[PDB]
Amino acid sequence: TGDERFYAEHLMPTLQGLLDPESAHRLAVRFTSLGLLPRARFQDSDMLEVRVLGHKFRNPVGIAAGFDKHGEAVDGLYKMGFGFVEIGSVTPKPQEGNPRPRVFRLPEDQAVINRYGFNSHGLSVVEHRLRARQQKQAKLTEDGLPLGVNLGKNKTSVDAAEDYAEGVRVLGPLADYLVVNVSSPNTAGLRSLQGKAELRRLLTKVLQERDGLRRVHRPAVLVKIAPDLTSQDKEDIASVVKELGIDGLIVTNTTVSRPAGLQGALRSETGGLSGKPLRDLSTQTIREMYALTQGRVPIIGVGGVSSGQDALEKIRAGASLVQLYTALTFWGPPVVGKVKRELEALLKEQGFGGVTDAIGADHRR
Amino acid sequence: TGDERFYAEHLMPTLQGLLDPESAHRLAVRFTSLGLLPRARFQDSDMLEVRVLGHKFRNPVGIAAGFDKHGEAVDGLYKMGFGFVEIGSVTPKPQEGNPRPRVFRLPEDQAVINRYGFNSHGLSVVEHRLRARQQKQAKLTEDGLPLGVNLGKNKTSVDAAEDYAEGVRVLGPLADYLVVNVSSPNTAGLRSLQGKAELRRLLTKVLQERDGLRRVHRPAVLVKIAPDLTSQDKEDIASVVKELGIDGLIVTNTTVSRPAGLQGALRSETGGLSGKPLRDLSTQTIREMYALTQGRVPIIGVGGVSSGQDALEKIRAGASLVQLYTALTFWGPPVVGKVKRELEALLKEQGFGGVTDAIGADHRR
Ligand SMILES: Cc1cc2nc3c(=O)[nH]c(=O)nc-3n(C[C@H](O)[C@H](O)[C@H](O)COP(=O)(O)O)c2cc1C
Ligand SMILES: Cc1cc2nc3c(=O)[nH]c(=O)nc-3n(C[C@H](O)[C@H](O)[C@H](O)COP(=O)(O)O)c2cc1C
Ligand SMILES: CC[C@@H](C)c1ccc(-c2nc3ccc(Br)cc3c(C(=O)O)c2C)cc1
Ligand SMILES: CC[C@@H](C)c1ccc(-c2nc3ccc(Br)cc3c(C(=O)O)c2C)cc1
Ligand SMILES: CCCCCCCCCCC[N+](C)(C)[O-]
Ligand SMILES: CCCCCCCCCCC[N+](C)(C)[O-]
Ligand SMILES: O=C(O)c1cc(=O)[nH]c(=O)[nH]1
Ligand SMILES: O=C(O)c1cc(=O)[nH]c(=O)[nH]1
Repeated sequence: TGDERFYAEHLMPTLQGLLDPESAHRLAVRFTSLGLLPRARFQDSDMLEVRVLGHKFRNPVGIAAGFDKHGEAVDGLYKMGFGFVEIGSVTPKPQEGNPRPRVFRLPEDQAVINRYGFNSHGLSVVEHRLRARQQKQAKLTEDGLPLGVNLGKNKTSVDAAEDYAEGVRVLGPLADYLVVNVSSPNTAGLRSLQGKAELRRLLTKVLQERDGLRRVHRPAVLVKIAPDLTSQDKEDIASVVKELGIDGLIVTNTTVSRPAGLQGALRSETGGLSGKPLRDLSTQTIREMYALTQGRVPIIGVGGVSSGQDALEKIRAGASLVQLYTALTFWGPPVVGKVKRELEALLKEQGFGGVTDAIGADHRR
Repeated sequence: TGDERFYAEHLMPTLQGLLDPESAHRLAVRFTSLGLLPRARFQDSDMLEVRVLGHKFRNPVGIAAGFDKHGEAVDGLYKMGFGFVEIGSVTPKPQEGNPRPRVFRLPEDQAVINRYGFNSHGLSVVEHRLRARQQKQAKLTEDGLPLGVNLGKNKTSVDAAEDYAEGVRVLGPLADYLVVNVSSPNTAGLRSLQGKAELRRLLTKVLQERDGLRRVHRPAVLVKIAPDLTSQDKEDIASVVKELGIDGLIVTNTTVSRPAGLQGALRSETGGLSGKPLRDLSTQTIREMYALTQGRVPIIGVGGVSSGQDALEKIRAGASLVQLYTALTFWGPPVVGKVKRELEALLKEQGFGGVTDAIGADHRR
């Protein structure tokens, strides 16, 4: 907590004052991958353990996709205290993404707007990087620290479904779960894959490919959705998920909306908005998807989590696990232990024996 | 905290299971007014004290209008640990309000929908009730526990401005601050008084009447606004407030919106929605009004506050004081001490010397 205060009040604001956010991002990935951070002090208690998606998670707090896009910092992220790590999005071929600048801080809103556009080292590079530590990961996974891989589509792809199928074939065998990212606001036409008929065709193909993998190399498949869906869109997704036996949902990606009240000078930049202004939009989307799937489909809740209260609100709304990203950029590494310690305190205060007991609790009130 | 858990987990859910919400409301007012609650244990520290609106507030946590509509429970509310009490809305003549049922719980959303329609004992009854304890209130106020009076308009009023003027004349001399409630979603035509030209005419008249009161009986005047305003509406309110020297704003009343994701069976009932689903809508409205008024106009922040984090988010967005109501209905009296204790902890954790230092802090980031 002295550490928490030092990072939040001194170190992070200073780094943000010195570097543009993309440079700071690159440096953070480098520092994390070199293990230069001291190992997090918080010791995960048994009440934080969750069993879902065919795996044990030592704690329910993960790092969201987009921080480690290319799988370079996975071990340093576990060292920070994350219960699970998701890398990506990874596209089949390497691609540069959008021209710079393409990421913007909104400090007054504790938010970020990004339009990276799936900058990716590509499947082949990431495959080799993961293969180099594959057995180390197998041990981590067995110890309750799973790895997720988030798949995207190349900008010039003439067949979206084949892009995702290729990712299943190449990175599926290296992942505990795969995410079909059909919700980036930064690749033209992508979010239209959330529509009923596309989504059914796409996910049938993804699931066929996944089912074709050898048993020990067969990941769970999750779909990551936008916070900007119509009620019709959400009903349709819920129906397809149940029809096909999709293993879970990630709720939500960034928003293309700009909520009333944003103060940052850069609020009108094109891109997806993340952080505090997204928080309750995400929570409400979790609540809706949990109800539509009858609580039978595991949800990873993401968007604006920066405290134990934020985490518990998403868990009570229906999330089995949560992720954060934007909070790390403002508060630094100590935010992980902060969220975990506050979550444990609140679980006890509200009479929950553990995280598992709190999942979807608001729906039973 | 054992008390907190008993109320939240046992007592309150049991009362809610036994009584319709209007009956429970009536019983709560009666019990509070009889002092039947034990006096709250939390001792207000100096870091919670705020000086604003020409008064000292021992702590920044108030009870919002609509709980004690007729000024029957003011002393019992201070006993609960509220730093200030707001009664009302009070209409010039007595009126029954809407037919029953007119209030609805949404337990799955931690929300309420109400359409009371300004049920009021009227000015004359409330005047006598306040006069009976006027000197007791003068001492409370001097000790840092001010009283606000919220004014409404009768359903059949042929002249809204004169309704508010009458309230200023009759209850102004008994109040530390008055609130011109132009934001009830439950009286036809009322919210149109938020428009620039009406509002200017109305508030000029209110301020003239207030200025006509003797110095020691001259209250601050605040305007309470909706969370459903357009950007144009908010710009216009900010402009009128500065043009006329209005003393403060109360942000916000209940919403006529129904955010995506509401789960309660009663979500489609007509009325204003309060509680958790309103929280971030309110916070964003505070953020916007603070910026539009350059931080020079005190804001009382209200909508979905049930924790110290909720309170601090509104303070950092620009609120000098906060109020709650809906949280009390789910968590009971211990929620007041809970909010205060958590707020104090968070202020220390974030390096604020006191509440005053945190006011509008997000705008300086
Ligand atoms: C800079 C940045 C890059 C991102 N890249 C990706 C990505 O490649 N794939 C993806 O599925 N989500 C991506 N996201 C979205 C996050 O995974 C997460 O859904 C979103 O930011 C909400 O969480 P937060 O508010 O905690 O940041 C990115 C977010 C940010 C801020
Ligand atoms: C049952 C009920 C009655 C209310 N009556 C009034 C009222 O008479 N005047 C008023 O200005 N606001 C009234 N409100 C609004 C509250 O003062 C407050 O602005 C709103 O409920 C948001 O706060 P909360 O989420 O903490 O309840 C009422 C709210 C509720 C739930
Ligand atoms: C790994 C070192 C710690 C101290 C660290 C953590 C996060 C950051 C950081 N990461 C970002 C990632 C993505 C984006 Br977009 C922005 C950042 C920023 C930033 O806001 O500049 C920071 C500081 C920098 C350093
Ligand atoms: C004053 C006694 C304490 C224990 C108490 C506090 C609040 C309530 C209460 N107040 C309400 C006020 C307005 C509305 Br609308 C509803 C309530 C409810 C309720 O949800 O039924 C309660 C329980 C009941 C008892
Ligand atoms: C036309 C060239 C396409 C190759 C794309 C390059 C890989 C993506 C760039 C990510 C940034 N990087 C970490 C390499 O510096
Ligand atoms: C036509 C009769 C108008 C008189 C209105 C009565 C006062 C408002 C009712 C509030 C409920 N009460 C607390 C009295 O039971
Ligand atoms: O690469 C990006 O632009 C990106 C992808 C994504 O899924 N979400 C996001 O906010 N940005
Ligand atoms: O009496 C009511 O109906 C009422 C008034 C008000 O200002 N706000 C509200 O939600 N209800």
